[PDB]
Amino acid sequence: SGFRKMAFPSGKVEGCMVQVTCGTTTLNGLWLDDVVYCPRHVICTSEDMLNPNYEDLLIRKSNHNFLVQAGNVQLRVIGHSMQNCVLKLKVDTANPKTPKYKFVRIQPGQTFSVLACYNGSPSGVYQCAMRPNFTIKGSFLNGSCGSVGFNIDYDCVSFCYMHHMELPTGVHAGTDLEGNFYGPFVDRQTAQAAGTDTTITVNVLAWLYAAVINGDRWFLNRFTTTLNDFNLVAMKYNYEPLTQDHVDILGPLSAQTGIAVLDMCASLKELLQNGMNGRTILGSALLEDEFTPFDVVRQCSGVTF
Amino acid sequence: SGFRKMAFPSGKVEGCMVQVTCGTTTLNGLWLDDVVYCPRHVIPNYEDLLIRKSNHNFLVQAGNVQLRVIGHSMQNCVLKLKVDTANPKTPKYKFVRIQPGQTFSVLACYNGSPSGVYQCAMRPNFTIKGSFLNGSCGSVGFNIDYDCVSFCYMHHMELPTGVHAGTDLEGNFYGPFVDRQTAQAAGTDTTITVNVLAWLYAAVINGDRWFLNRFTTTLNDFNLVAMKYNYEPLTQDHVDILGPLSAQTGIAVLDMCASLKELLQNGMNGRTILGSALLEDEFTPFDVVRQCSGVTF
Ligand SMILES: CCNS(=O)(=O)N1Cc2ccc(Cl)cc2[C@H](C(=O)Nc2cncc3ccccc23)C1
Ligand SMILES: CCNS(=O)(=O)N1Cc2ccc(Cl)cc2[C@H](C(=O)Nc2cncc3ccccc23)C1
Ligand SMILES: [Cl-]
Repeated sequence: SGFRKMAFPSGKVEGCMVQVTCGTTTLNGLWLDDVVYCPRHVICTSEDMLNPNYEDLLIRKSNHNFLVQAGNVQLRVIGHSMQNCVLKLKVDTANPKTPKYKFVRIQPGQTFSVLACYNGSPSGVYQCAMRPNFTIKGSFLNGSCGSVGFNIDYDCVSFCYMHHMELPTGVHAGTDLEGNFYGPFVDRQTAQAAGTDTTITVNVLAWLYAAVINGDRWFLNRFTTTLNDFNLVAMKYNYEPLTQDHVDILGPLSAQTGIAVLDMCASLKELLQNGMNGRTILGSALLEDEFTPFDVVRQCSGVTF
Repeated sequence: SGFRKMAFPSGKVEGCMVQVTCGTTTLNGLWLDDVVYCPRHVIPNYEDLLIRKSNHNFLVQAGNVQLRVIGHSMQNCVLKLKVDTANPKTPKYKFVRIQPGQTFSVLACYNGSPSGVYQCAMRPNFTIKGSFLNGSCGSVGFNIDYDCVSFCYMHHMELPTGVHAGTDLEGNFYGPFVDRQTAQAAGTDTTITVNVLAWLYAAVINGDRWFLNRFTTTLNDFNLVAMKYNYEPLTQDHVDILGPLSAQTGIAVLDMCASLKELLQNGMNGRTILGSALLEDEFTPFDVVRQCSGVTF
């Protein structure tokens, strides 16, 4: 019993965190095998950030301009290349702590653990989701750039996010591990604002199934809905459209609890209309959208209370 | 910017988790040096049950390696299994007993394999609102100060309300609980007042200031109001501990208490604080200072 925002154990990622320094800038890098991956903005000054020409800034650098520190050991850089918005620093030592890993690009609504780091040293781990507007609501201070997001399903680490910047609203933007940004963002100090965000509907539904599994049904009703009518109501509360893929994905939770997806959709419609009336659902007074259907199946029991 | 329920990096603890099997029961153990610590319920008259066991009855698995048990002893509600191999991954550590209101990270494990990490607090009723399934017994709670892991909790059981009970690493339970199948229940819980105030300061640091007001209160008047809303009494020690956050934001502790009093009597009126519609009490003053400063390990 219980339901917590749970992150993956971070040990496999901690053994990959390094500090990368280029001139006056210091940030974090991910050391996998003989390569250190870090945001390419490490080669920039604050002035450069308005309109940086990364190819022009990088051509002026040599291997020995990049200082890489792994714990108390200085790693020697023997090569460098840029791939999209990430810099790849070839080092002379392979990381002996390199786990089994993959680079995966996630979609909005997907969750992942973040190991927040400063000076190549991990400070904390938290769970979060890629918002529909492609930003993440993280907890990051100056020096956190290069911190990574990941999932560890079956001993293999899937790296999905590298932190690059904070937007004016306090939310965060970054790239996959191939350097492609999530969202219409650029690693440039320009007028960039997060788009209007929406609630991840399939995740709220997963979390309502988690409350049913843990023994709570106060929010259910005798009604059902069509998918179209549900979406017409959902859009009015800034909820993402629910697709047939989402309905298919919620199939296992529907069979475990005995509650049809469109019947849970009817209950969600009623919660949006009425609020919670002093009640909570899994210790929350708001509808929670940072647990995927997969996270609910992973954390919750296979036996409904 | 941002404010998340953040746990300590769990790597130093992951390298200590093992699987302990005794007969039909399988649970988790903590392998430090040549000793494996686990709940004694893995084997009730515990001395009578233990005397009938030999070292070879305890099967200990560390990854894919079987550890050999060469001795066993009981300390309160914790079983200590002497093994023939010292853990090469043993970190610098201490066993510490925490107080209600203090927070810690939990590395939830099943079959000696870590599955998740979350942050939680020791409630005033000595229970923890954790997330544990069958097989999680022996999962541990900890904090990190510099490079030293301070182990403060070992999971033993789930109470009828779905909350959890356990011991420090010396086997002493937190709360009036016993390790056995009998009628047990969590007492009426209260809100950790000093933690709610710390979270209000974290909100002000993050730009959420709508709840601030021109008013102040006495400590006595605040405690009379707080006792009515099932909030723990605020002591002068709590006021002293909130000193740094008060100087950083310019809001006196009793000035923030007047904000808390108004939130308790009138509610949030459709508003949120750090994305929450409830007053959050699982961040200590030290957790707020650490998350809004970037302390590393
Ligand atoms: C308010 C952030 N603007 S800044 O400090 O002037 N700035 C400009 C900038 C522009 C573009 C790119 Cl790719 C990076 C960056 C860096 C940047 O976003 N870093 C930071 C990242 N995450 C959290 C932070 C939390 C406080 C401060 C910096 C943080 C540095
Ligand atoms: C609901 C508890 N009843 S039980 O399963 O028969 N039971 C009785 C018991 C009595 C005394 C002690 Cl010290 C331990 C325990 C164990 C116990 O609390 N384990 C469990 C721990 N955490 C989460 C669980 C989530 C579902 C089930 C068990 C869980 C086992
Ligand atoms: Cl995905």
